[PDB]
Amino acid sequence: TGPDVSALQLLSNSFESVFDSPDDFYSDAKLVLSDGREVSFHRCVLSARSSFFKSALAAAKKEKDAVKLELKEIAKDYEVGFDSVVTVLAYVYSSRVRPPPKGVSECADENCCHVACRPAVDFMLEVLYLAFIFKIPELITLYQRHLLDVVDKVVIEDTLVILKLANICGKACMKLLDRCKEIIVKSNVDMVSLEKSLPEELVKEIIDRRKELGLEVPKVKKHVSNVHKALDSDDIELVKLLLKEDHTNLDDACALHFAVAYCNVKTATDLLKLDLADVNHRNPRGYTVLHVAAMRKEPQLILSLLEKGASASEATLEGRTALMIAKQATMAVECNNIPEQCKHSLKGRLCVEILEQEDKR
Amino acid sequence: TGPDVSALQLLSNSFESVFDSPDDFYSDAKLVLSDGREVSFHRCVLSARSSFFKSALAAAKKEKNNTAAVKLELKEIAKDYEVGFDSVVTVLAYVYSSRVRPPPKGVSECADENCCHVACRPAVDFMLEVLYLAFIFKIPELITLYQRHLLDVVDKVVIEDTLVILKLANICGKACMKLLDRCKEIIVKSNVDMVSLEKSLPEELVKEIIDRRKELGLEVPKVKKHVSNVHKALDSDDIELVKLLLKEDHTNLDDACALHFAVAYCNVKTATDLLKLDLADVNHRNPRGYTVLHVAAMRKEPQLILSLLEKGASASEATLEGRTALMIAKQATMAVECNNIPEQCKHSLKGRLCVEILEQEDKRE
Ligand SMILES: [Cl-]
Ligand SMILES: [Cl-]
Ligand SMILES: [Cl-]
Ligand SMILES: [Cl-]
Ligand SMILES: [Cl-]
Ligand SMILES: [Zn+2]
Ligand SMILES: [Zn+2]
Repeated sequence: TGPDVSALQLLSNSFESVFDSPDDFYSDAKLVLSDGREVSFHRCVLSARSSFFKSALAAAKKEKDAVKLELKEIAKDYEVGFDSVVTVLAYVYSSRVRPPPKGVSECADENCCHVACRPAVDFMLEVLYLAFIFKIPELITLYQRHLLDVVDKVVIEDTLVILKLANICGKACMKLLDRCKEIIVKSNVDMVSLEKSLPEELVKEIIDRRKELGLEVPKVKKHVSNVHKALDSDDIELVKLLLKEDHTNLDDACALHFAVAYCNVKTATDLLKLDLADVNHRNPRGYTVLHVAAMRKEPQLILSLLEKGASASEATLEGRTALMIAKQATMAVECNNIPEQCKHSLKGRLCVEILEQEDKR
Repeated sequence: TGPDVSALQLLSNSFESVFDSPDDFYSDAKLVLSDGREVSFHRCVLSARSSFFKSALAAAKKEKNNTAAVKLELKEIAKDYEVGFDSVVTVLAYVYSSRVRPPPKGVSECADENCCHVACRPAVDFMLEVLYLAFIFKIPELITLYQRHLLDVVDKVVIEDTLVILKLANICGKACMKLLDRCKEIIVKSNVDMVSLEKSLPEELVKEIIDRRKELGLEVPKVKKHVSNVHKALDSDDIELVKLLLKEDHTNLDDACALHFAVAYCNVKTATDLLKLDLADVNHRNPRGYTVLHVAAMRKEPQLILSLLEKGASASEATLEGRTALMIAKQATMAVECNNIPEQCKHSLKGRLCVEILEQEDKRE
């Protein structure tokens, strides 16, 4: 006849119990991440559920090598976390989508619903990349559906990273890739943002589609490009010599935004120590220098900007202030009950505390 | 809100493909049967699904390391009921994919083309083997499933097979209370001889059945003393003692069903000699309602059938349920034993021989 659900759920529960304690059920392989942590797993289960692991295990058994697999070697184009791998392996074992622990897929804004904020998008990106590398089509489709449902609410700067990973996944994520391309074309993303966030192929494709649809594709000023290249090389004296000609201004070139977004901390610091640019100036996307400083999560940049008269009460076109951006850019792990817990870099927490201080000031 | 059926079905399909090709997915253990065949299985799957396998593998890993070096002897951990290979395959398929797999036709099927193979002996034997495997492996879902399978059928099974079903139900402990109680009720309701109970069931089971038969008002006749002497002389294979007991004129082989006893439970040569004495009616019917030819067909020994026919055995007689000796020999033998493929794991061919002898005798009406 058809399917018997009771036996299927019993099988799923037994295999999930196997995954929960793999050492009590004769685990014979280990998957080591790029950080240093490792997860124990069994060769048969993952050789059956995924073709990638079957091929990798058949290749590893040919050298007569307890088998360890470096995740940083097989999947090389995206640094995946630990909880994403745990979720993917839980689905591999029990056919059940295990939810992530609180904090990983959640930001530091208690007002944020954690649906479209950056930590959740990053977790979904990691899980989708893992499902693509492991060649699990159901997980691929499910998480592509998730990102397609949420992408209309995520900010454009994160949609750029979503488009990047969608192109990384090739033809397996056609829907998400085309949707992100359409969203980026319809929006007013700077050419510098596209150049520094996307490979040359994507930039050329988006520019061709923008010029084909008759959209606004303005060229870059040559002298402004010279100032940008001078800033990218950390040559402040070159910026001084370029400004001596008075052909360009740091406000019309958004040199502060560029230095805060992409350049080094010391380069932006030395550029600010000259005082030849409006600190509260905006950009074609509507962000001020403090907003980009919040997006970068560098405490010294925010501090030096506040010591220069940066107004922190100004909002973006979407209604987000610098504190909101800083909270929604950091995950909740870095701001909760003060345990050790990997720690990562407490730079985002420092930025959040700086901006919360400036709030009540 | 609800279980995901597609993901669970894909999981079951993947693990069924694992079971169908264990060596392709790094099998690390081998279950060897009593005959000598091997089934390659993985330790993790059976340690998860079966608590028995987990407890056994935790102790087996104490001693033991090269290439697929873990072996489990089924003849030792079972050691209470000889289990075939197809039933083990079915149980392992349910362990891996959580779905029941029907055995190849012939294991649970008899050689009678008119039989529906619902209650014949091969089907009952396969059900009992799978039930015993589920009991030993500690799987309650399979236990209940096959208990219900046997319970729905037991009312249409011949009582002599109900004896074996009750034996297994007693073996399987309290995990088959319904089956055991129903089988005990069926046995005490019928008029099964005390000798058959003694030779087919343990002492405590026979004592319980006799106690309930006595307390329920049903008659339990006293075992005739001299008949017991004849039965004991036949069981020890002393035809001279049987001759001495018959020389006292106090006994009669027909009144004791000595031919039935010798054909059912004694050796071939003892029954042959007792038949050569020519001191008993060959077509005599026992209290159960069977003739000596029916008992010979149940025993599946061709020499006894030939010696019976050469002595005057009528093959056209039927039992209480309407079965002739040919139909009994058909429904008692597996269908694979009479197939057009003798190299399919050779088995005793005495059943096919008896069936064909009775078919040839039936052709000369
Ligand atoms: Cl809250
Ligand atoms: Cl809000
Ligand atoms: Cl929200
Ligand atoms: Cl962001
Ligand atoms: Cl059997
Ligand atoms: Zn959030
Ligand atoms: Zn049958």
